[PDB]
Parts: sequence; structure tokens; C-alpha cells
Amino acid sequence: EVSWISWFCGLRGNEFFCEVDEDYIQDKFNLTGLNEQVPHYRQALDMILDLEPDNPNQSDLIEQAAEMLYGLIHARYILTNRGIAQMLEKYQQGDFGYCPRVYCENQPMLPIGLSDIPGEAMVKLYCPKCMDVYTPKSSRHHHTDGAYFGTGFPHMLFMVHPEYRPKRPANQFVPRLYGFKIH
Amino acid sequence: EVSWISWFCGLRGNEFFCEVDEDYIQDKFNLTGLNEQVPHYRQALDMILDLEPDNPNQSDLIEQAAEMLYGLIHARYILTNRGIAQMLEKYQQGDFGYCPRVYCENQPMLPIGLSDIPGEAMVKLYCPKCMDVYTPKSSRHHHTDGAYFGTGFPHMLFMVHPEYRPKRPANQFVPRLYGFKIH
Ligand SMILES: [Zn+2]
Ligand SMILES: [Zn+2]
Repeated sequence: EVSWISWFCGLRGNEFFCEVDEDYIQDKFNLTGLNEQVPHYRQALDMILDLEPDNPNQSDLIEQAAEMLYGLIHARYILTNRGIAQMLEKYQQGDFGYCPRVYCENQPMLPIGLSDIPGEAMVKLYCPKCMDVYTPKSSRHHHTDGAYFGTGFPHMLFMVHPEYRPKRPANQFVPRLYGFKIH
Repeated sequence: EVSWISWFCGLRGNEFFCEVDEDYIQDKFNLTGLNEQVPHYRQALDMILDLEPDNPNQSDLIEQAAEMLYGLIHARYILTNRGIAQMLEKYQQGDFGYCPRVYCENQPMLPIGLSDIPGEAMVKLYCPKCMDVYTPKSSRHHHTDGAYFGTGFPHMLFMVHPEYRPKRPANQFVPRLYGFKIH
């Protein structure tokens, strides 16, 4: 009853993902080159798409491959108009959390990868007000590869939706000692 | 046979406090003016010091007063040599948490008040590497008044202990889109 993609996205720790269309995945032009990064590609793919498979312990490995593949597909997908739209809905809901920087007054953030290359760095969060990047406060997010979001995504969303760019901070930090402005 | 001060500091949410010496509290010169900011001062003070008191349910109010008074005493105490020493121990233990800013590579932080006036702002956390201020990630800390730490404390500690000042971040965030440094 439940689709693999629906299932995966609803797992704990996977709150930053949206659901990629089957349409997108089914167009091989979108998947160029992934078959060189993922073991068991053909099966990982069948799995993502709820197709029928081929009794090993092994199949656990296809699940891991399935997860990596979905991740890499995801980073490409959220650069498309549909992808952006779904993530924007998430953004509006604060799904990605809020900037911890006092003078950003709780600006909602977006997920981002420091690298497009898997295994380099876990997913981070970008604040468009201070335009810097933060480690997610919740540890359920510390094992999600940032390559499944990519370096470009936030910039891409604000380009398509300039109306969501916040204004510069009204105020900033002013260090004080015994009443005096120091430094 | 647990002291009031020991009890308070061990309460959940009070992890950023250290234990003020009785010696300090018993020198009235240290408490100048606090009697004008706190209701039920005399009793709040007796309570802090584990002396004895006398609708005797009211007393709940003396406990609230006692907590405010200790808080205000604390903000004066942590600017002294003994105070700083205790907070440094805490700092070294990461009791106050770590900077969420990716490129600060988990610099440990210090508590800080944006105002020395009670009721203005809840306690914040100061990172000495990026020299900006953050909201504590944990909500158990969102009802602690920053006036119990004050604006001066961090600056004061690094003045007494310059050897703890971190170096500037090696790196910083470099926005990229499809490989390109964008600007
Ligand atoms: Zn920010
Ligand atoms: Zn920092």
C-alpha cells in the first residue's frame, strides 16, 4: 500500500527529504552517471520504483544501495521546478529548522550540502539572512549525506522565488562591559 | 543535608550556573542594591544560605524571590577571580555547548546576557571564534534570564585567560552552483 519513496521519506531522520516523482526517475536522462556511483544499480532502481525483484541476507545491501541512489536522485530533483515547489512547502512549514543566530530572529533555513560528492560531509543548513551555514541541532540528522542535497539547492530556490529572500538583520551583537561598548 | 545552592545548580535547566561561595554572599558589600530589585529580600537571602524562616504557603513566593536573588548574585560573582575559575572548569567541560556555525568547527561557547536588566532577554551563548551570539539549542534553557549572566562575563574571562582565545576560522562558506563559485 505504501510506496518505497513515501516510506523512506517518512522515516525518522529523513525529515529533510521530499518525495521525488516517479516520472522524474523514469526518465533515464535524469539519471546519467549514477550507475557508476551505485552498486547493484538496476536492483536499487527497481526497488525505489516498487517493481518486482528476484533467500539472501544480501538484499539488505540492495536496500542500502536503494537509499544512496534515491539520495543522489534527490539532489538533482530539488533543482527542478517541481522539486523546488515541494521543498518550498517544507520551508514554509519550518521543516528544516531555524537559524540559531540571535540577530537572525529565527529565520527559517534550508538544507544544503558542502559537497556534491558522497562521503565528504553530512547535510548542513543554510540561513539566507546571515548567508552562513550551520550544523543541524538534532542528531537524527548527523548521518544524512549532504550530497543528497547538493551545494546549489538553496541558491536555486531563492533565484526562482526571490520574494522569500529576507531583509538584512535590523540589529547585531554589541559587546558591552559594565555598561561600556568595548572592542 | 544538601545545600540550597547545590540543589538549585543541579536542577534541570540550570546547567549553566556555578555555585556561589557562602563567603561571597555573606559580605554585604557584594550585595549592594539587590534589596531594591528583589521582593522578600531578607527571607530570600536566608533561604539561599540555608538559614531558617517563619497563609504560610506564600513561601512559594520566597522561593521565587530566592531564585531571582541568586541569579542576580551570580551575575556579579562570575566576574570575580573565583567565579571565573569555576566557569572556566565548566567551559573546559563543554557545559555551555558548542557553536552551531559549521566553520567554527565546534568551538565551545559561554553563556551571556544581552542585558543586565532582568526581564529583558533570556540567556544566550557567545562564541569567541565568530564573536557572535546564539540561542541555546535546548529549550530547558529558554526560561533562564540572561541578566543572571550579564553582558560582561565572557569578555572578562578571556581577559583573565587570553590563552583560551581561539584562532580565526581557517575556512569559510563558499557558495557554489553547478561547480561555479557564485557572487
Ligand atoms: Zn542566520
Ligand atoms: Zn562560532
